[PDB]
Formats: sequence, structure tokens, C-alpha cells
Amino acid sequence: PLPGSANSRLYIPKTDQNWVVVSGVGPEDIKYGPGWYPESWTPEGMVPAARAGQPGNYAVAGHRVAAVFWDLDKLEEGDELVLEDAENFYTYQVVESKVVLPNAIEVIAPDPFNPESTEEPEKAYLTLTTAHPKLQNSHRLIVHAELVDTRPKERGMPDNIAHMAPENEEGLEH
Amino acid sequence: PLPGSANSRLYIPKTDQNWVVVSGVGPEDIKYGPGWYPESWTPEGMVPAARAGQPGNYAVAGHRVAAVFWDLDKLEEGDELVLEDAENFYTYQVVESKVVLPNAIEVIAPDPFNPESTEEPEKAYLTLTTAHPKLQNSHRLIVHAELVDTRPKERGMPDNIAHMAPENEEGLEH
Ligand code: NA
Ligand code: NA
Ligand code: NA
Repeated sequence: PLPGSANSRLYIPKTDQNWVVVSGVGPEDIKYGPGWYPESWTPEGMVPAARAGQPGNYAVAGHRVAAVFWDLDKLEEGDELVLEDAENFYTYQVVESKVVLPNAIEVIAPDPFNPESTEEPEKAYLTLTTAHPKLQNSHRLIVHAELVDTRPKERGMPDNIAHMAPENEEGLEH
Repeated sequence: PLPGSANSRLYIPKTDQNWVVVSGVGPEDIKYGPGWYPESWTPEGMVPAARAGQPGNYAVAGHRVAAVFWDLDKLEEGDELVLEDAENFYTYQVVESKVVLPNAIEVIAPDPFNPESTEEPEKAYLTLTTAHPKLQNSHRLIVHAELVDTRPKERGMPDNIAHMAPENEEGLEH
């Protein structure tokens, strides 16, 4: 189909939250909820970002507001984040939460732990970004997580997100 | 800022319509209005698509419904489309309207009149895509338009879209 792109869903057990993640991080894109950065940063230029569950860095921006990323500071090392595509649930575990300046575009590099890399990535990360401190725009709060499990959707939802029901049965795909 | 991406606005005098164009063409992206295809097709793989007003093919999908692209079939050769970014109004003129099968991904090539090209694009195109016929999903109606004017926003809006007011004063940028 034309178009034939897919969206994803993000689930956070710790804060009991979930969203459909749209494509893009412009102001209209993330007005109402989180959005995926379509390109990753490298020193040689922007490159296509990892799709959900895939090697590289799937990065998501959301506003620091009640219905979105206000409570991102509650995440700690070890906490799970689940990303869903059309085929799988991908469970990532938080490996770092930190504060950076707003120009720290390196945090969306394919390997945020090696942003100067000129190699194709091997590990799959998830990064969440939002304004910080609360009610300020001076910094960004960054959560990085690493993939620990890939579950085919045929096996049903992970127990700890199975109560997070959608409003409709429309797919993440056309 | 992180994020620092921009959205665009699309205006169509003929049908007296305008929208904020989001990034991406997934189902969630275009649920409520038109979205920009982030990548253009080439025989060697997907590449980054033209940004608004720029050489290549800025392509937009929208559903064939009342508040979006139902009336795309009313556009005729010569009709104007205006795309707005943070700096300019870009006026394009329709050069072709055609019907294709949904797998005709060549219509989002950087040069849709030379889709097999391996060269960088020279001309700036705008392409609109929607399902066709009305109340069917079997085909796609494609409108291609070519850039004819670049107006800096300091000069205000083109006369024929100056009545198309927004609901708020939020920028297309963060
Ligand atoms: Na969202
Ligand atoms: Na969007
Ligand atoms: Na839209």
C-alpha cells in the first residue's frame, strides 16, 4: 500500500502509561503525545534511525506534561519499557538516566554510548527525551534502555502490560 | 533544541482547504490529516525526501475523506498549491493528475518523471496521494506539482490564501 509505513506503541509499567508513538518530533507531531526521531545523528550527518526493536537507537521525544513524560524521572536502572510493532513486543531495560543540555544531539546517535562511531550499530537501544527540570526548557532528561527480549505477538502481551488496553482495534499498519 | 524539527502547512485555493502537514504517513500519523513521506523511492533504496520547497519530491498522503483529500480530483493543470515552512511560502503549480496502482511507489521518487534516475534532483516537486476511486482502496490518485515561486514570509501571505487563518499562533518550529 502507498503509504505503507507503520507506527508503534510504547508501554511503561512503572508509571502505568502507554501511547501510540507517531513518526516525527516536530511541534505538530508531538503536540498530543510522543514521537519517534526519524533520523539519528552522526558526525558525518543525519542517517535513518532504527525502527522499533532494531539495532541502533530508537529515540522518542515527548512533552514534560501530565499525559506524557512528566514522570520520566521516576524511571531507574533495570525498569522495563515495552515497544510494540506489527509483529513483536520488544522489552528494553533502562541502563542510564541523565540530564543534558538541549543541544546534546549526540544522545540520538545510533550508539549513544559511542556517538562518534562510523560503524553500523549492533545493539538495539531505546531513548526517551523530554524537557528538564520540570516547568523549564533549559535542559533535557534522557533515558537510555537496552533491548533484553523480543516476544512475537502470537504469544500474547507480557503480563505486566496486559491491562493496557487500546480504545480501538485499528492496527499499527495500514 | 532537541527536538528541533519543523512541520509545514499546505494550502489549496481551489478547494479552499488548508492543513498542518505532520511528519510520516503511518496510520496514526495521518489519522486526522495529511502527512509527509519522510523517504523518497529510488531503484537502489529509500533516500531522505525533499524538505518543503527543496529540490526533489515533497510527497504528502491524506485520507480520501471530507476534511482531507476527498476533493483532490478537482485539481487541474495550472492550479496552485502553497506549502509553508518556517521561512517561506512555496507556490507549486499542478502539472499532472493521474491514477496508479497502490504499488506504484515510483510516484514518490525524487524526480517522479525520471524515477529510475541515480542523479540528484534538480527540480522541486510537490506530490499529493490519496485512495481512489472514492469509497475504494484499490488505486491511488496522484497529483504532481512543480515549484513556481518562493516568497519569504516577511512579505506576508499570497493574496489567494491570506484568508486561511490558523486557530493559534504556535510556530511550525519548536
Ligand atoms: Na503520540
Ligand atoms: Na505525526
Ligand atoms: Na495533518
